[PDB]
Amino acid sequence: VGAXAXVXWXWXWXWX
Amino acid sequence: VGAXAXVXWXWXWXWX
Repeated sequence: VGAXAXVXWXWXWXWX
Repeated sequence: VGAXAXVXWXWXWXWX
């Protein structure tokens, strides 16, 4: 959960 | 995987 890969920002889910 | 919570930086596993 956060900024990088996963849930949040960058990659995986959420935004970028 | 990254900066926030999870594997990498901040919280969960790795560094901070």
